Amino acid sequence: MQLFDLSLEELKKYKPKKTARPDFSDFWKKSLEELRQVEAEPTLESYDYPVKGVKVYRLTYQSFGHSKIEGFYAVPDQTGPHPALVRFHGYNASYDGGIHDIVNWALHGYATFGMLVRGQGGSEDTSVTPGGHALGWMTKGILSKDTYYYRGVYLDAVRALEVIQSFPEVDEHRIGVIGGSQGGALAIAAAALSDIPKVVVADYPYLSNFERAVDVALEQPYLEINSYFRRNSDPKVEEKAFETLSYFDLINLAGWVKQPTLMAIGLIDKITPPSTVFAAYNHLETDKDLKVYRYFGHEFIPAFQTEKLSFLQKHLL
Amino acid sequence: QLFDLSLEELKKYKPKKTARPDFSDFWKKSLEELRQVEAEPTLESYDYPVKGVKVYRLTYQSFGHSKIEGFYAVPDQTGPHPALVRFHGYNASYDGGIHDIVNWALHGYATFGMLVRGQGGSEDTSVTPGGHALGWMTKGILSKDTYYYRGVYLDAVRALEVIQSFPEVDEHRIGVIGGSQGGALAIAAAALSDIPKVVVADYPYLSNFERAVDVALEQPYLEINSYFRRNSDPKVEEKAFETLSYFDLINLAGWVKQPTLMAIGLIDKITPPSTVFAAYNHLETDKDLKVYRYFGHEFIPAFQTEKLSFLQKHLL
Amino acid sequence: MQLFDLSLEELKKYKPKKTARPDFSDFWKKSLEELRQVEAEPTLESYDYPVKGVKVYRLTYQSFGHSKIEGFYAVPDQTGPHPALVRFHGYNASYDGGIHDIVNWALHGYATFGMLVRGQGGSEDTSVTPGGHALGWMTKGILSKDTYYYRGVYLDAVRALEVIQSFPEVDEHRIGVIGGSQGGALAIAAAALSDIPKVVVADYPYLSNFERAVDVALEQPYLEINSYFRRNSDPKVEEKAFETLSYFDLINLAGWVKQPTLMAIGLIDKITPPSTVFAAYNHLETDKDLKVYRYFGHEFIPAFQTEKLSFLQKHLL
Amino acid sequence: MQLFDLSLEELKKYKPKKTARPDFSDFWKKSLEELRQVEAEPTLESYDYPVKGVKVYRLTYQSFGHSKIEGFYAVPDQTGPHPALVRFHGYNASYDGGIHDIVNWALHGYATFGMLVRGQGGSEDTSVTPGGHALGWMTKGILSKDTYYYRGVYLDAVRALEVIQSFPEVDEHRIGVIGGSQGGALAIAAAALSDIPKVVVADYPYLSNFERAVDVALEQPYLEINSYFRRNSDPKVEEKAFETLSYFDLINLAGWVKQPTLMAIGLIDKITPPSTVFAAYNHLETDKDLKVYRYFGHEFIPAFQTEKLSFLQKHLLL
Amino acid sequence: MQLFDLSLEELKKYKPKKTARPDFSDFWKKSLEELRQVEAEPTLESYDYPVKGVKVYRLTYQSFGHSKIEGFYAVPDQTGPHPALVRFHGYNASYDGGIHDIVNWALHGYATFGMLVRGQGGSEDTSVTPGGHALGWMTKGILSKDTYYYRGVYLDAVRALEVIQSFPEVDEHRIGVIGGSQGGALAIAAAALSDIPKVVVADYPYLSNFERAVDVALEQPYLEINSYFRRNSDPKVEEKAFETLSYFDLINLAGWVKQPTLMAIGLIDKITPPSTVFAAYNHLETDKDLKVYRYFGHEFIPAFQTEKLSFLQKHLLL
Amino acid sequence: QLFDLSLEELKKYKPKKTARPDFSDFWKKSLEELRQVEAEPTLESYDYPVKGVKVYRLTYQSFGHSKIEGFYAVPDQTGPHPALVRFHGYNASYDGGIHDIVNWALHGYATFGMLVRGQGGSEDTSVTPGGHALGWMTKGILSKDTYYYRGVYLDAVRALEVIQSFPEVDEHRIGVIGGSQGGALAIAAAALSDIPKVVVADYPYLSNFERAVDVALEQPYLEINSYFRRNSDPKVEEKAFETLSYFDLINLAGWVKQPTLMAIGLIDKITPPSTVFAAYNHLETDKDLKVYRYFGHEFIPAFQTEKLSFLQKHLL
Ligand SMILES: O[C@@H]1[C@@H](O)[C@H](O)OC[C@H]1O
Ligand SMILES: O[C@@H]1[C@@H](O)[C@H](O)OC[C@H]1O
Ligand SMILES: O[C@@H]1[C@@H](O)[C@H](O)OC[C@H]1O
Ligand SMILES: [Cl-]
Ligand SMILES: [Cl-]
Ligand SMILES: [Cl-]
Ligand SMILES: [Cl-]
Ligand SMILES: [Cl-]
Ligand SMILES: [Cl-]
Ligand SMILES: [Cl-]
Ligand SMILES: [Cl-]
Ligand SMILES: [Cl-]
Repeated sequence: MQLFDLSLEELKKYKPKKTARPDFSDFWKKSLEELRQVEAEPTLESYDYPVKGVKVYRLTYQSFGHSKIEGFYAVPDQTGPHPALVRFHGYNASYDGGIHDIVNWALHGYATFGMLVRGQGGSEDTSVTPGGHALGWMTKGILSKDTYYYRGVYLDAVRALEVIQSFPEVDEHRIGVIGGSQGGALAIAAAALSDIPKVVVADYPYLSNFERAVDVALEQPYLEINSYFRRNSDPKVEEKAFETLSYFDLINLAGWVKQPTLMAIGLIDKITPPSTVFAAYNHLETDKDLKVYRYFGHEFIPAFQTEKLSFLQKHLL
Repeated sequence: QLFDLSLEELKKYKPKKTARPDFSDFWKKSLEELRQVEAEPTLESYDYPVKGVKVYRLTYQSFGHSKIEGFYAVPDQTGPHPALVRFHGYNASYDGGIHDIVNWALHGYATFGMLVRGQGGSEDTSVTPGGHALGWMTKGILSKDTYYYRGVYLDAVRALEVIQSFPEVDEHRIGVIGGSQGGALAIAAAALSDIPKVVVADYPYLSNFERAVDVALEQPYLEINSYFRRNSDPKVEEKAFETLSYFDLINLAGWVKQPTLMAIGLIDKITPPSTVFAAYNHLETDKDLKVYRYFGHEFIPAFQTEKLSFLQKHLL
Repeated sequence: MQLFDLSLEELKKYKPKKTARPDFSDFWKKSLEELRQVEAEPTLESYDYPVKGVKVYRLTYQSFGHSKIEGFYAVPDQTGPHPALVRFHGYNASYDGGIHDIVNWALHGYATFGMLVRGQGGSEDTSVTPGGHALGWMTKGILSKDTYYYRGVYLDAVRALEVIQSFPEVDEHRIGVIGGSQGGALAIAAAALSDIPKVVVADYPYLSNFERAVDVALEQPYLEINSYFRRNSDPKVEEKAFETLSYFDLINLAGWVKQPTLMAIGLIDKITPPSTVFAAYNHLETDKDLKVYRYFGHEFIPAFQTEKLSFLQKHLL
Repeated sequence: MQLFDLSLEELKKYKPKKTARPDFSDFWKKSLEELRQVEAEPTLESYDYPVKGVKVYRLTYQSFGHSKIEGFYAVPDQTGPHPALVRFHGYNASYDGGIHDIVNWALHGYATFGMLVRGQGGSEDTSVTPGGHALGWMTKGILSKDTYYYRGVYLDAVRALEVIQSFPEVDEHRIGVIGGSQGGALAIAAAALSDIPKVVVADYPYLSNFERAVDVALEQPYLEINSYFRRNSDPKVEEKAFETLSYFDLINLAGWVKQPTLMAIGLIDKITPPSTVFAAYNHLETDKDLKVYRYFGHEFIPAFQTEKLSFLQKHLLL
Repeated sequence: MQLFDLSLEELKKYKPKKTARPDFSDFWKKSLEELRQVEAEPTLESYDYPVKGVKVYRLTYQSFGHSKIEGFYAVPDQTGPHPALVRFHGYNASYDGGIHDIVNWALHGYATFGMLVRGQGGSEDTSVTPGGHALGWMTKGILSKDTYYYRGVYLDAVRALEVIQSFPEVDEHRIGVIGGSQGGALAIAAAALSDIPKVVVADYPYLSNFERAVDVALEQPYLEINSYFRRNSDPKVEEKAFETLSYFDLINLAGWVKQPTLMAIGLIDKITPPSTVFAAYNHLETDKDLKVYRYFGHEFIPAFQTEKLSFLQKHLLL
Repeated sequence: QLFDLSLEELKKYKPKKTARPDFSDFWKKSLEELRQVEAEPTLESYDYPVKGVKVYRLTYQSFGHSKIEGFYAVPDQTGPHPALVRFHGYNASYDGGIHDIVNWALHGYATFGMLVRGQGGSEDTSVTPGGHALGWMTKGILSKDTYYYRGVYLDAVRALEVIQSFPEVDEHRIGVIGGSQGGALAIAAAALSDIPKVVVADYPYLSNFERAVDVALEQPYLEINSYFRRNSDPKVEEKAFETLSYFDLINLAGWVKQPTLMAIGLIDKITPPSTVFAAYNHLETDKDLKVYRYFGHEFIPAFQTEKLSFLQKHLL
């Protein structure tokens, strides 16, 4: 592929005005309160996996809307407490719960839980579908911040941290949140809504600068929003949709992140355009660093893996 | 270009039903749960730049207490009028297909375009049991009780019950029509309800799943393939296909007693000819399948005439 | 896909200098005169169609070059006079004469005639092919305004209006011309050459700002011109071709339109680039309005249908 | 691209039943007669070209429907008579009259004329457009053999041979017709309608076995027919169309070819499917040979150029 | 994608006749002898990597043609001997030496060496380029088994095993060879030429049933061969090329494998078509098993990773 | 379609040279290593169905003792004849481009189509130091001494030395021509040898690398991008570009003193207009760049006339 978004020089300076409504923090305050009203009631069931030195489990817990969230949980097979990681998977990109990577994270020394995102890689989503929406999760319940798909997801992410930190074999002071694109977005959103995480690693975070994303993205899933408007021409629906999205946009959440953060971005990424990622990064006011990779897009970036491992090792291991 | 079975083979393609022993029992129970939900329909007039037709926004309660909607256009003249319940295609509803609904009314039919749950409109209260591929095709696929289309099919039946209750509607002249997903709902509705008089289905979807996933070259059948890629458990595949059989047209076709008109393009890559012939060949009723060599999953002009002529003859 | 032409802000101000030669109106004056010399001699043959309340016919008439033009003609089955519509189809986009849409227009209350464009959806084209040209109609007889394909077409469009208005069941004071792409172009061209039309509706009009179109378009049929030049490298051939096209370019004809006009444009339209459509719109000095649709391209735009029906209803019904 | 049509074993045996109507030869007899009624009145205008040893001209002549046909004509700059070639270009594939190739053919020793196909690479087409048709020339006037686009084209091809052979610097007994795709079809059609040509070279000939082509081709321009039917659903239109096409189908003309013929075909050709080309070849009853190239499609095949040059050299230059 | 090759029923029975020439084993006997003549002279240089419990090194050694082969070598940071793995990467698919995966393999308890294939993911290739060839490595030196690209590669693979087993911290009786596509092919080839490996894991092995692959494959890199023939039309070149390829074709090497073998194949794999993989599998006469995945292609198959980890654990780790 | 800098900008695009301080020293040493290899050319007649031309297989020894080949066609008449050394495009040589070589001879030019190492033919003895992206673009890219094109450029020069030594060849009327990669070799040959009288380069490749990798939308420039994806080490990228500068046309152009004719299509995605104008704008010699708005990386008929006319004027 090739360069397409703003020049690197412009990207570094790209910092769009926040779109957060006056009731932004109030919405998250209320949302967190509804989550708190749901007892976690976590369950742990051992799971066989052909690995030595790691114990794998299937973890489930109750979250927003009384939804049962799941994911594999791998723990180093040695005395703890262990530093932990809550890993979030990409949009519709979870295969068999990403169990093999979860196990490898545990082999690296981290008690790791790969929270499966509602209705995607796993987990239950009790939230009702208010009405029509484009193919996908991007616009489900988009006409209201209370019904929006990611409201439950973000909360599940926070609840995931609360459950993990409660584990006695987990060192609550050494918990990191990581993920790619959608996963990176959940990581950042979790760090913004909970102070449990110590550090944050986000690979080309998704759900960022929506109003620009729909005009710059050249591939799914941002375009699901575009597809949604094509099916609902009502001008008010568009205003409303973007109004809803602002409550979940990383450029509005970034400011709450106080944890050391490591981000990555490929300049030829057509799914999460550089501009939208730099936008999130430029709204972060915390110990941070953005690794830029000229020749990579929305994919695994080997050089960034080293960075990631090194960063987590330094702050947690 | 041509790709599925030859036309000669297609005419003879009739795969063994995959219906489980509790097939009709499942639908009997499902219809019963629907019956337990009062329709409580509502009608709100809706402005539209047309003369001779009155448009409304119709809503009603269905399975799972979901609120189903759709525009309802009625010829602006004394009834009773023959009616049509039109079903839209998969993720293919734009602005409720209001313009086509209105035109159907201009053709003389009191028409209701039922919006399919979470797609073109309507509420879907059914919970998402677990992970599934991007789309609706695999939502709740691990159980016939939780499967996406269970609610949809019931909404379709309820739509007919609501429409026929209207005094301006001639209950004896109600037809069900639709394209692909819409065609599948039409056929499924006729199989579960005797309210419809005739059925028109354009290259019906949700048919012969086990073959569709091996022949289709485009979405949305492949959503199932994507689902299995994400859940390699062999039991998950057995289960999924077990679930799908309760909604597969080749198992429902047999219950259709209404005159039925179908269409199929031989280069259709979304609803492969074989899967459509399969549904057609399982129908034991007054039927006819219009084959169009040079068309695919799209509007077929020649079939519109056929369609208008068929509906006119049985309803107008 | 995604945005690609000039920004919306720029589009609103895009008004390229007319390319009309000094003999512009003289060419059309002469052309109209040659048309006038051909007796219409229209014929009406009833045609069976499964519809109630509408009578369909096959209408044919003689036009420029003694070509026999055809098209279905649907009339509300009630006492007239009826408001009428001359509908023009898109480039190579006529299927079975667009009869189903013609009938629906009649059901909406309009005596409608879908003029089939020469050699495309129907009708005879007696104009000779002077020499080589690219695959398609875009460059047929392009080396001279007298031989150019659209000369006959535009005249057929005018003649269509003359024939329809002559019908006793047609209210000559309530005739509108409509069409999409090529059809929108014929609509606008007909209103510029004839004062018979009362109103004009054009969906992303084609044949506009050719010199820019060949540099911005990303799909057919504008690129047929590009293909033509690839096959005739002679620099003079290119000057000549554009010289010819200027006599049919909407930016040069728009100024003659005095009828209320309604236009539409999708910002991601790659066939008739937004710039070329805004160009035509910005050259119109009449009661006008351009509906912009951010998320649509060269296709049916539901929201615009309402606009269209509402516009025609207000001016004709 | 990859293999897709019938297996090579099947292709060699593929010989579809002729689709020629009972008035087939009568149609061509009448058609040739109408051509004969139009005086050629050829004209020759010298044309400058940066080459040594060759004289280039612009050649024009009157043909069917009084259409003015053109094309460059290159002649070796030495005393004749010279062996000649009438080269036909591919569908919508003529750039600047293919002048550079015409000149090279002359450098190879052949007085060469690249007849430009009506409305495509050049030449005038006076034939009227009866009615609607798909984008392209494939379906123009397809509802009647008298109005069909290629009627004039085929006749132009024959007239081209008559004009060329009349030239004193041309050895009428050493004239070959060559072409690729559409050009190969015109070559074969010209040899079938005129005995002027001595030999024939056709690269993956087009306009062959229409009824199958529309079901096997995966690219233009055969699919123009498919597009046409999509726009005219009337079943009678399809019967008529194929009726018309049969009068121009190579499988029905091949049998009249008596000249030595050399053909080529790439097995991954998606424009002129192998089956449709083998069909034309298998209907030829004359000194013939079909060069098969497994790894090539609808494109220039180097190995076949050698074959071609060698074949022409043997039958004409030699 | 979608199904396209032979049906599963046919695939299970697909076993093409070997194409090995009469001097097959003689060629490999001589080739191994030339390798033996090159002293390994391995070198080990520690390499920093952000991991705990594993020591990483850059390993290099001399192989066929005195080429210096490299790759990262990760070892569990605990007392050995350790079971080992020689991992081979896919065609042009090595990024930064696949170091992250090498380390993870070591975390699973395996002393792992990711041999970088000549000129691809790393390593030196001293073999000269005899002449023209298609873009890529597939046809380099294809006109002779002595000059063919993979001759050196296969030998590097065998040498890799010899070097690893010589390490004192490596349990020579618990060495496994694994790889995907090209990597799977090297794994199988190494087991066929060396008895050092105990078990073999090959994910949809490449370099198998060449003569069919070039007719079934729909993506690179098999088609490089097709591209090569397009550029060298000489019929003898094709005979020669396939003659050369037979000495490296898995269907001819499979028979020498005596080690327990685990293979995988996606039925919609367009790079290494199912038929070509079943062909290699059906030529294996040893403790074997082929995991078939209906919905996967040429990619990472999660279900097969479990199979793989479980298989290696059973035969090596525990 | 248009995509690079505007034509107005292209005419002014002249990027700073990237030549290292040892630029000419590298080429001086390189030419010296070539000189140390005796040409030892061989000529073997080759049958070809043509009249008036004699074809031969020509081979000679070059840098690294590599045996370079190519067909050589000579007008079958008394010489001396003007000559042409034709270079083929990247991976674009089929059967040695023999048919074109013959046609060039028919136009009156003793022509030799040098086959580029390992591509259209010829032997490449240069070792592969290490890993590199699929293709020749990055082979030995970590050092100017090992880089693929070092041998190629020298083979080009050696080709001229061999041809001019032929008695039937008029050493004062030798032109070098080629497209893209071939155009680049032509220009590089004219820069390193004064044997060529004139130069014709069709949209020359290997030009302004640092921009090419950011503007190109097709192969083979992107091979470099692929290389960096496989070797993330930042130093590897600095080194690679350091290597490439020794072969970049923007750094060699200045040495060209021969009349030069270039062509460029404005929609060329393989050799972007900017990279070609870059090479052109670095030429300080009798020159001319033919711009073709509607063409890309392909045969441009109009330019063929230009080309034939230019060569005729300077050589015939
Ligand atoms: O369904 C998957 C199962 O088959 C695999 O064994 O372990 C991971 C699960 O997600
Ligand atoms: O070049 C790579 C380096 O950047 C990475 O850090 O380690 C692996 C190497 O291959
Ligand atoms: O190998 C080729 C040969 O077969 C052909 O005849 O002439 C050109 C050569 O390159
Ligand atoms: Cl909603
Ligand atoms: Cl990407
Ligand atoms: Cl489920
Ligand atoms: Cl013209
Ligand atoms: Cl016709
Ligand atoms: Cl070789
Ligand atoms: Cl694949
Ligand atoms: Cl290197
Ligand atoms: Cl290009």
